[PDB]
Amino acid sequence: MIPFNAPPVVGTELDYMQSAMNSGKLCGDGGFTRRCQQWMEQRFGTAKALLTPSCTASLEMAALLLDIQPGDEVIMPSYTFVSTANAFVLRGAKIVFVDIRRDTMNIDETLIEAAITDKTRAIVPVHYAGVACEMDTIMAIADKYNLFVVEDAAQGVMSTYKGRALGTIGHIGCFSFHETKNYTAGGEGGATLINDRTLVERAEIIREKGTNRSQFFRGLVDKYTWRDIGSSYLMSDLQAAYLWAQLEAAERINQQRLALWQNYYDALLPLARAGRIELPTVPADCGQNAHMFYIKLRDIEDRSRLIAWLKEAEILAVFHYIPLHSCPAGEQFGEFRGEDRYTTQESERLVRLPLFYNLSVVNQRTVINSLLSYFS
Ligand SMILES: [Cl-]
Ligand SMILES: [Cl-]
Ligand SMILES: [Cl-]
Repeated sequence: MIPFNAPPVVGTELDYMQSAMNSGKLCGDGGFTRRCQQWMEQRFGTAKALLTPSCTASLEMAALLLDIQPGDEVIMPSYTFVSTANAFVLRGAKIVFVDIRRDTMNIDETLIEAAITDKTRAIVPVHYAGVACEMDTIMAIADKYNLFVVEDAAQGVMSTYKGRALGTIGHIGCFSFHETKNYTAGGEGGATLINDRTLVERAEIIREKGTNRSQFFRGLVDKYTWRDIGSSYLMSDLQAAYLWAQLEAAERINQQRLALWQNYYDALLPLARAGRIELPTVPADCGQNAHMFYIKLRDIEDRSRLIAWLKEAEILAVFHYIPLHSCPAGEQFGEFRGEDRYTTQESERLVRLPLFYNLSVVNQRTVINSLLSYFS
């Protein structure tokens, strides 16, 4: 049985976790947390990297960091994971959905400005499949209207846009280390990346349960106190040690996934040039991370038939997002501005193929040959 995903395994995780257990300090903000956060700061360039329990928690932390208030409007795609919306609705935001581009399934940057109102406070681009949104256009829009930009870079660890690491471009960026993403912190995890230097101090306060604890450890105050509403956005140092093993192998993993990605593209390009399917687009300025390999079929019937075909060959391929805006909570918490030209239509024909670090070359060729048989 060929699964859709298997978590990355590097072969050093156990050793690093054992080392963490030898230190006797497994709670958050430990030695391996510092190592991972320093690595992201050094290699990606953010002002502060902060490990969290999940990308969901990182997104919630960003909404709280931005002091989102009831009635504030947050612009985001409808074609994204539910947590992108929840994080802001939890702070009372109304969600303003904007259609996606057909070529990359990312929010259409040429549609964001038309959705801005005097209540708009932030824009949340989602880098679908590790392919960056058109960030220069989005930052220019946000600066013209004095909006925060929050990157949902859950799928974009090691991705770049014009040489810049995804997650370091907006004011705040969020990573996911769930076992289905490129790197995993032992099953679950996330990171908030603070790129606006004026937000670092507040980020440290809300992450530390609303206290100026980090400021006390720095020696700037005699004692710390409860000074704001906060939460606990901490990863265990056990999970940070698992993550470190993976981050130490960051390029190894990235290069393996990219090579696998390119075998899919080579094999399926003829079916695309014949117009039977559509393959992913990777715009010139975008350095992808092979988070997924998706294809688009004619419609949901074509998609369903291919998935059930692959299932009968014991290959697990899956579709992705259902548009948030036409879900019951989406109609309650948000509105879709402008026409839904591509969000529903394109979501209904997209299928994702098995892709993961340890996917064998033999299993991959089995997937390819089953696909070719279906279209033959
Ligand atoms: Cl601003
Ligand atoms: Cl097509
Ligand atoms: Cl085969």
